[PDB]
Amino acid sequence: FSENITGLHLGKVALITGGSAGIGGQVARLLALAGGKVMMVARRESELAVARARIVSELEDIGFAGVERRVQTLANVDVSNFESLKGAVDATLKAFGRIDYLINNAGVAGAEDMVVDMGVDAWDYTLDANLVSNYFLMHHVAPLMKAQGSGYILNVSSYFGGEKYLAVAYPNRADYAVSKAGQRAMVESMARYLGPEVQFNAIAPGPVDGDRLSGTGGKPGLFERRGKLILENKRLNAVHAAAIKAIRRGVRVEAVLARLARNDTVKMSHDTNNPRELRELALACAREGDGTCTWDQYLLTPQIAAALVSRLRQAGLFLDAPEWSERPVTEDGDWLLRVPPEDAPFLPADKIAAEAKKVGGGVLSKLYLGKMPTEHDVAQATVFFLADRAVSGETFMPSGGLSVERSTTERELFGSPKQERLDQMRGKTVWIIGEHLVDYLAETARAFIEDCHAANVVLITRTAEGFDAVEAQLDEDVAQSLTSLVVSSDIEAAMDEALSQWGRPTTILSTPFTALPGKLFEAQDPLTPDEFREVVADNLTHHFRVSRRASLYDDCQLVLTSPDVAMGDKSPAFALANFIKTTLHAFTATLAVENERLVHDVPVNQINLTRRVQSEEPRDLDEHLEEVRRFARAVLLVGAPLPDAEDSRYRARIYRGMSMTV
Amino acid sequence: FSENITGLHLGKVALITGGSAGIGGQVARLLALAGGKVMMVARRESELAVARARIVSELEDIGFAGVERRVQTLANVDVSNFESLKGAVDATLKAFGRIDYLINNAGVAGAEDMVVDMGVDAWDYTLDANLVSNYFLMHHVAPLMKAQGSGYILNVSSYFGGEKYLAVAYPNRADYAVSKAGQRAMVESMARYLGPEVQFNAIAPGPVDGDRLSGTGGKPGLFERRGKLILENKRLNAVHAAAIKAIRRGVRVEAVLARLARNDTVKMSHDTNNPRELRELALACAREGDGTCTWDQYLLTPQIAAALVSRLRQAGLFLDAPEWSERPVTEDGDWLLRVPPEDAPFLPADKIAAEAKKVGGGVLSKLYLGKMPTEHDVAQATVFFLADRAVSGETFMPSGGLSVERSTTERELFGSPKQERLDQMRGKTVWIIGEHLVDYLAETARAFIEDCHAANVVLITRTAEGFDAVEAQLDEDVAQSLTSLVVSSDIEAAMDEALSQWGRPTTILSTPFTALPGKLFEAQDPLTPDEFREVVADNLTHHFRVSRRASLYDDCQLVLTSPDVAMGDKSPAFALANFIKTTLHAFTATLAVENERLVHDVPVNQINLTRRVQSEEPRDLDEHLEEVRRFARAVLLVGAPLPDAEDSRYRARIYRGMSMTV
Repeated sequence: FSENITGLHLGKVALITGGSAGIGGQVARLLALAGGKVMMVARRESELAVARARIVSELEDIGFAGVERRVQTLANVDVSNFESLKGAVDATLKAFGRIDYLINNAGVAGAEDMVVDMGVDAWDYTLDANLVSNYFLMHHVAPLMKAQGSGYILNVSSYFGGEKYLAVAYPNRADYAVSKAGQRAMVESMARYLGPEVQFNAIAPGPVDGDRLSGTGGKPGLFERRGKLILENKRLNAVHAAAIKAIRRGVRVEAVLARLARNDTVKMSHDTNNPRELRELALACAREGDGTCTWDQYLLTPQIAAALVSRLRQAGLFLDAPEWSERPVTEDGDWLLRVPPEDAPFLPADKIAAEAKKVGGGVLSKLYLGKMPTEHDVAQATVFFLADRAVSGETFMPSGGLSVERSTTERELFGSPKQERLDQMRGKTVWIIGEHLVDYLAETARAFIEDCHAANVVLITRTAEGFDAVEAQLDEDVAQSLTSLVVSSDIEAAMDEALSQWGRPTTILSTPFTALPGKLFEAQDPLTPDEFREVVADNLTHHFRVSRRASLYDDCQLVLTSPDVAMGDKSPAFALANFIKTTLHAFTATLAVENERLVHDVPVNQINLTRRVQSEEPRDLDEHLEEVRRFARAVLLVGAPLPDAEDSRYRARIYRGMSMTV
Repeated sequence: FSENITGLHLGKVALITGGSAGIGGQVARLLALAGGKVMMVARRESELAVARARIVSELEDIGFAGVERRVQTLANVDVSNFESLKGAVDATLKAFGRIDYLINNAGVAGAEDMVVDMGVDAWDYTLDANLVSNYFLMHHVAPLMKAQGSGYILNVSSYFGGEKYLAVAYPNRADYAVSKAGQRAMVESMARYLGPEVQFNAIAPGPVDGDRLSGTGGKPGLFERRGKLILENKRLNAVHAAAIKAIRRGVRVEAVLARLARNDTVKMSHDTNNPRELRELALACAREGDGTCTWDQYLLTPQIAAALVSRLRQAGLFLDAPEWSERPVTEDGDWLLRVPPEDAPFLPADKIAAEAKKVGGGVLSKLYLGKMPTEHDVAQATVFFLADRAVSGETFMPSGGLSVERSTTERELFGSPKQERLDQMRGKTVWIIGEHLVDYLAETARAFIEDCHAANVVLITRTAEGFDAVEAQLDEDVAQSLTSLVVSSDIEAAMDEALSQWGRPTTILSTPFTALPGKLFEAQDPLTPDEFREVVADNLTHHFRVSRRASLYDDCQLVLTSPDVAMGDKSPAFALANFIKTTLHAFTATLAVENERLVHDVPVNQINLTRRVQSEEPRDLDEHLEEVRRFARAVLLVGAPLPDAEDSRYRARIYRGMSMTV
């Protein structure tokens, strides 16, 4: 095979990110074997040098001439840094005088935390490395490709990013799932604008057989890694659930934490002045041991203990707690009166191996072709797809026929719920977060106050002016139930301040503060990579930042809103809104599954303000007012306290993680 | 080096149907150049010999040895002759000892008629040639491939068969669209059962640049072909619309036909004897001429006049017409008093050219890559895709980035219409067609009689026993409003009989008479091609046969039902149900568009009795009863008179061509 494809890519120049190892290294190798000139770029100098040297050795043996000039490298390329990526484009052009193929392969695993535990810096890094980087390179290379009359851009996405019209939950990996869904969503929404010259496609492999998956050197394989995190998250969730259940029954949070601080299951199981929830928790923990590990004798490690107090803090459960209300966040790891010894594992390796075999079997059982593709299999597929000249705007699936069955699909709304369900809102508080979507914010505030008899709508805005514009659209009597909170630092601070001032919300509606830009690849005024990074911040990170607090609130429903497009607009804003709708659905689907595992059980649903077909967008005032009314009906449908999940397995499922277009 | 890509297919054996010309011929050529062995099969020896000789010549040139034995042919192989397809499998095994790739390429354009004008024989010819032929070959080759441990089946579908979760209307081509959608739906629902050994994928090109599209000899190009059919259908629809509107005002059908038979635009324009609808039609036709063509002087050719009277007959409009009732169907083309002269064209060559430019321009404007792909471009893409080993269950799109925007996605139902809209059913007649789905037919009859106050539900069944079973589930008071009609010849005659006896229906619900088989590729007891053909007859043709009459009924709503799967079943019935759901959605989408062009304006919607995810199927009695009640609410949602397009453009679109799963 490897010596008999010299004709497939002869003279084509490729820039490949993450080109030192895995799929990227194999794609670099096979493009070179196929006659291509390759600039391989990566962070690690040594891996990259060894990889390129093996490729050049093979090119000699199949009798290419001039083999050193055919495969070039650039190390210390950090895809989270714009200046570093620009160096990769400059190096490709200096070496080869053009770029034919851009292969957006570099990727990080990301935070590997539940949304409620995930830092904003970790989230931002994942989105910067995995998604914004791809747009940065597209911005710089697409004009070069258009000017020469041809090019190909390929995004290396993941099965876990979902597929067109079908989102997929990836619990513990929301940052990763969003970044991968985004790489595909770019292909779906932007390929129109890269044509006619540039083909723009994705690949979406699932798990891939090689050193990284198997584990090499000292390193756990990926299923063993996932399994160990599953158990850590299970212990955190269990300790947290017991603490919350005790606090709901009216045990003081300081009493719960003083009792957890003793960190001794034996003593907690039977000591009668531990609340029932902590006794039940300690008994259950005491049955999970193997005779070597310590998690059967200690409830918590410092790391799980720190994550626990962060969850209690962010739910506002320390507001009235004298000590905990002012303790420095820096000390969240230091409050246990005893810690597991460092000479023994916390977790049992048998339970880790069983979690890993369940992950592994769960994938293997879903493959039509019965075995996971290798890195070489996926790279081979990639190099074959790169030779086609008729495909654009598609995602290829070199996964082994990976088939995860789910019904998390974009729905157009036409329907409603009972007046008895809406009447449960009477006297309650709701939060609406927004700025520019004044008609939608106003009609929703009106529906909650006038139709559902909510006592208080807290309108959280970027500016006083944004508040005034919505208030001006309400009747004076309805406006007396609207409260203003203007963001002064960040949205999480504003949500903490709303919770502190006016209490626990029943419904949180999250809308973007800013309208989408009306540009993308236009030579006169293109969307710059900094402006695209802002689009991601305003339309994806914003909802993550609201979600990570809202998911900690008992009896609250969370509603996320994707962007609108101004009536009569004919710009790429419509493409950008569909890009966000797809990418946010990965978030909504994943968070709906994580939240069902948390004691707070917060439902999350998405409402879309842009339709899939631009000609079906509202085209006159009657249609605009119809959509504004439909939007508020959709918010009530997923925002009002939900009917019984025990009622119906089918209906239970429809109200978690839906994406509904109005 | 330049053109060596043997590593791709060296030694791989392909059987290609329609392998002498177009894409098929270019796939044969490019597989051979990539080191593959090919059996090219087609009807004409002369064409096969030219194609084979050209390939063998190019192989000699680029330096292959033993080239004669690498490219073989078999003539008289026609996808409408299944015995000849089996011979092509035998020939491939005799020549090469094995088969690696089956390329299901051959196909026909089909009837090129609106559903209301299409014969059952023409429909069956298309589905047998384009879809059942592919299953026939899969049935024979899959066991060979499974036994050798590897293989690839590739169905050559069409963009106009749709894509996963998104149906596309293809008006005047419903037979073709269904066949192409079926090729894809087999890939989506059956790849699981061809794995792990066999990869099963499709390609879905749109229009392809070559001799067939351009046209050769004096043979019109495809766009010119389509343009002339558009004019002939426009004339038939306009004459039909005027006749129906005159009949709705109370002009006797006899009188309308006697005026049309004069077939003189200038006379019909001005004469006061003629109803206003015929005057307006005559005036409009008179303004359409070019000074050469005759369609401005004559309303009708014999062919269009035959199609017109067939539409009136099938609507029951001759029931009280003494002459026309009894006229033999043989004489439908003989009733005009004057016919256009043979020496001059009926249609204007210039308006055909304009419709052809409009069709062509429409396609071109939707191509991301700006240029229609050539046969060579599509064949090259196919040969690259066939080298991949990690993809199964997917449709590749080597179309030039063809993107037809539509919102025809499968939707899971949750919502309701106002009681006021259900109340318009009071006193009306509903037809329910079915046999095996007793619980669903019973709840639906009860919902129409008890909840909507329908006067009469005509239950059209295969047997008296099937009627008795539904009647047994109803309260005696409800059953008083249920009428039996047992099919004695065909469903179209049962519909004519029900219309004649009990009058025009407001709602027609079409359910299949037979349950799906519980088998597919199992070595012990596979689904035979003949049994697969009966699945197609029972679950696709059955609905076509109902639809071709229902679509001619004023103020009637049509509802098509896709198959259920018995609770607790674990067979391939579930795969067959999802295959039908996808394939019937192509019919539902296309018929919804055609029917809006007809004067009768009959809405059509689809309801699915099987979910996409097998774990989400009803598991117990409570879930079964919940689904039965939800099915009847879905039938009412799309079966009761819809609210005006004028009331809401968005709502009007939802309620036409939908696929709703309960």
